[PDB]
Amino acid sequence: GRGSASLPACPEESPLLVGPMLIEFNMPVDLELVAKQNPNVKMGGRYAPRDCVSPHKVAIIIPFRNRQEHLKYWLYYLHPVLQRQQLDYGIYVINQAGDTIFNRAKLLNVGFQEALKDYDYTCFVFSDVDLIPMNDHNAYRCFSQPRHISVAMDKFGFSLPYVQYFGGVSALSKQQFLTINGFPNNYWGWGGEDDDIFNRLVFRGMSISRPNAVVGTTRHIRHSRNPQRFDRIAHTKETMLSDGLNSLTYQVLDVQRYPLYTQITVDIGTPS
Ligand SMILES: [Mn+2]
Repeated sequence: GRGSASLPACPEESPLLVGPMLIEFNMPVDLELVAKQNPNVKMGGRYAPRDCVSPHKVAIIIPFRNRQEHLKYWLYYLHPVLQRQQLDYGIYVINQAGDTIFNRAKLLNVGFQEALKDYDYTCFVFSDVDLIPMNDHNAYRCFSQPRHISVAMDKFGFSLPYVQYFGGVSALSKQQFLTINGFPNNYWGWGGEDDDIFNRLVFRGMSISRPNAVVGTTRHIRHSRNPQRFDRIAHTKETMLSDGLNSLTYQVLDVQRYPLYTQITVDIGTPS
C-alpha cells in the first residue's frame, strides 16, 4: 500500500486544544524566552503545522502605537494558542508613525494590503493588542460569514454590548474584506468605525458568525491611559465604495521582522 502521497489537510477542529486558559497581566514577559518557548515560530512571527496542511492561511493584523507591554502579553498568550489551532499564520503589528490622532480602521486596511505582499493569505484576523482569548476553542480564523471573535469581553461583563457590535477582534476572509471595499479610512478617533464595518457587511448581504459565548470569553489589558451603537447607516451606504481599500494611501517608513512578529511602521497621514 505504498506510493508518494501529500500531507493530509489538518482536521476540522485541532485535537490539541485545551479549552480554558488562565489569563493574567501581572508578571514580566521576556520575548527572547517566549521565542525559545515557541521554537517552531519562524522569523517575522510565521508558523504552519508540520504534519498537515491548514486551509487557514491567516494574517493577524494588530493596529498599534507605543504599547509594547501589551504587545508582549499578546505574543506570550497567542502564539501557543495559534499553534494549537494548527493555523498557517503570520503576525503583523501595524505601527502608526507620528503623534497625530490614532486611526484603528486605517491601520487595519494597511495590514491587509501589506500582509498580502508577503504571502497569499486568504483570511484576516483584526485584533486590538489588548484583547486575549480565554479559551482556545475560540478559532482565530475565517468562516462562511464575517466572524466576530471577542464576543464576551470581561470589560463589558462578558456580554455583547449589542447584537450588532463588531469590535475588538474579528476575522474576514479575503473575499469578505474585498467585497465591502475594506474598512473606512476616515474614523480618526471619531468612534464607531466598527459599526460602519458592520453596516458594510449587512449591505453586501453578509451576517455575523460568532463562536458560542462560553468559549468566546476574552480578557482586556488595562492601560494607565458599555459601548453604544452609532448610526451612520446612510453614510456607510453613500460612502463605502469610495472610501476603503480603493482609496487607501500611506507611506511605509519601516519594516522590521522580529522573531515573533513583523512590525510595519506607517505614516497614514492626518485627519483631512
Ligand atoms: Mn484598551
